[PDB]
Amino acid sequence: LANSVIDLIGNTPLVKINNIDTFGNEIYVKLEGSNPGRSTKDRIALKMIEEAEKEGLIDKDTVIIEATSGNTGIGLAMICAVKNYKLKIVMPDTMSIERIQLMRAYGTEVILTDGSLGMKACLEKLEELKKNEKKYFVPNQFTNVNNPKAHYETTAEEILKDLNNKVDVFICGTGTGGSFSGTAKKLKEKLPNIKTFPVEPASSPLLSKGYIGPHKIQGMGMSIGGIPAVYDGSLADDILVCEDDDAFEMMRELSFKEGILGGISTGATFKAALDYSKENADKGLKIVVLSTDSGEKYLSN
Amino acid sequence: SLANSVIDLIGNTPLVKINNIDTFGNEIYVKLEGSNPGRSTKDRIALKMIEEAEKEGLIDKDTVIIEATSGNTGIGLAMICAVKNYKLKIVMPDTMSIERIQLMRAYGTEVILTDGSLGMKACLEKLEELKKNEKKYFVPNQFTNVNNPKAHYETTAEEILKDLNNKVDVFICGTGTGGSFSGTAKKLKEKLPNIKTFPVEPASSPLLSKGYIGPHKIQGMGMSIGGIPAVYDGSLADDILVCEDDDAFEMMRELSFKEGILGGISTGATFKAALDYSKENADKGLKIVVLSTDSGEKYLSN
Ligand SMILES: Cc1ncc(COP(=O)(O)O)c(CN[C@@H](CSC[C@H](N)C(=O)O)C(=O)O)c1O
Ligand SMILES: *N[C@@H](CSC[C@H](N)C(=O)O)C(=O)O
Ligand SMILES: [Ca+2]
Ligand SMILES: [Ca+2]
Ligand SMILES: [Ca+2]
Ligand SMILES: [Ca+2]
Ligand SMILES: [Ca+2]
Ligand SMILES: [Ca+2]
Ligand SMILES: [Ca+2]
Ligand SMILES: [Ca+2]
Ligand SMILES: [Ca+2]
Ligand SMILES: [Ca+2]
Ligand SMILES: [Ca+2]
Ligand SMILES: [Ca+2]
Repeated sequence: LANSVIDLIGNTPLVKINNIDTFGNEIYVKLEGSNPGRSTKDRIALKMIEEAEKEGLIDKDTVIIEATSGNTGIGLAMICAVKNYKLKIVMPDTMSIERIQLMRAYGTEVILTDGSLGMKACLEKLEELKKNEKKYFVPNQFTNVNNPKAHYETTAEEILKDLNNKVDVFICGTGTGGSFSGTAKKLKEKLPNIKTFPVEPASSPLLSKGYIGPHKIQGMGMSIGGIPAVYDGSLADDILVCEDDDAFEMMRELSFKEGILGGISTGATFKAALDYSKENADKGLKIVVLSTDSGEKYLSN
Repeated sequence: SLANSVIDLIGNTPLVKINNIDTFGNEIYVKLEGSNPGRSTKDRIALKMIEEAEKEGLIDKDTVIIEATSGNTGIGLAMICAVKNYKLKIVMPDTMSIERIQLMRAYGTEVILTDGSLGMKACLEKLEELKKNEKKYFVPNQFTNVNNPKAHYETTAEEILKDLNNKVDVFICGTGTGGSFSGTAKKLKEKLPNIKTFPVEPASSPLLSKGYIGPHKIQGMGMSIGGIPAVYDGSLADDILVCEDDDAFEMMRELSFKEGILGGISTGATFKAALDYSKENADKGLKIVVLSTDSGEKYLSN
């Protein structure tokens, strides 16, 4: 028995790739779309809220407010439904309408900004929204240690346990950098020889080239006006990238060939991993790819 | 949770207690079949129908799988056929949530549509035409295949028994084929002879309770093949429960608002029928299990 959907967060499956040629290495996909809120962000939503509760920062009528590209808003929305907290989310208009559908299904209010101004514009609008709230809590996934700490405590430990401490490579898409950084931190503490790589959009190559641009790999990319504090670049063994169309194409390869329905970033992260496997062919590596969310919310895309 | 393929994620779904919505002094647990990798309970029947036909020698590498579905059986078949590399053709009514066609095509399915006004009967009739154009095929036929109710008899029911440590007073399940109701209820009544088991049908298509059909919006539920499906076993029904379209939508919304459970329209219908039952039997401490057939994401566009 689960006492609520909160008890279903985490413990997500790790699935082997069987039909796609992975070049003499084994690739496993950790399916964070299996979380009740359908993304890895259920983990950080829960930890940011639960630690804030313990620190006395959240009363029953505290309005939670967060800037998000969608999934952190959804995770927060589901958790706030269970906890009976009021949530307001600021997000860009460029993101999939299904993200909005999902947040509103849980009773969350959504405020929209111009997506051509990036997540920076979301954060600016959030400052305006604070002025009208008597009592609020901003989790701030861009700075909150409990974003990467969630992954350090659960996501990484699950990877280690399911693969019996035999993991050679971990590859993960980045937006805040929290899932990459928290998970890689724990993996590296337990497995000193593991290689860990972040992925970013080829069209928004901030970490690899020093500049941003518009891209279509929803959830990935860094658009707050700098590298987020929760991204730990020292963990990156190299920066991997993926083009927009290649990410969409790989999303369909995974669903057609493996029955894995992941999001656009899953396509991006998996393409990057498969390219890595190919460059490192026939080594017998155990490679883990984080799939951040499920593909159902991208059918309109 | 290391899996060899997504097929290994089918089943072992969670039972969640209802905490925030008033349940009138009985305990209601929802079995979340939306946790399946294909997002519905139909993954269980897709797997068993395919695996049994494989063992029978009815599916070779080049056998085309052909099925009539309202969506979820097609999605479950599509996901499994993607892993197994079988060619799948699905016939569905054009009146269902348009996420269904997209989901199915994402897995490689060929989707053929029939006039929704004609119901599933039109889908089944269209299969006759598809069969003439194929050298090798297998039709799972969820409406007649005993491996539909047997999948639930074998897995769904056992998980309910295990998770509640054989303490189950009432089981309430929505119907379309009637397979999830009938297979689960059969097992439960074998192990617990005092358990009450109830199917739910749409109030505006009350075939079982009033002997006629009509239009309804509770996608996946209702019986529109031109009679009661062979896999429905009405001898298991302690009563027939119903739900109106508006109440099903209202309760779908209340579940997501108050419990963070995003179930489909039929989950709203089944849960509403369960709440009505629990109110009629208020404060008896009954342990009531409601099967949530699918998750709600595919309905949120309308
Ligand atoms: C979302 C949803 N809820 C309930 C059901 C009913 O489950 P059982 O079939 O009774 O185990 C379904 C099943 N959907 C089937 C079609 S059932 C027949 C049609 N409703 C009809 O004759 O009109 C499917 O996915 O094909 C379901 O999907
Ligand atoms: N996936 C996150 C957002 S990460 C940062 C964003 N991609 C950016 O452009 O800065 C979420 O909010 O769900
Ligand atoms: Ca306080
Ligand atoms: Ca609310
Ligand atoms: Ca160490
Ligand atoms: Ca190193
Ligand atoms: Ca390209
Ligand atoms: Ca199994
Ligand atoms: Ca009471
Ligand atoms: Ca045999
Ligand atoms: Ca195929
Ligand atoms: Ca095909
Ligand atoms: Ca009514
Ligand atoms: Ca809608």
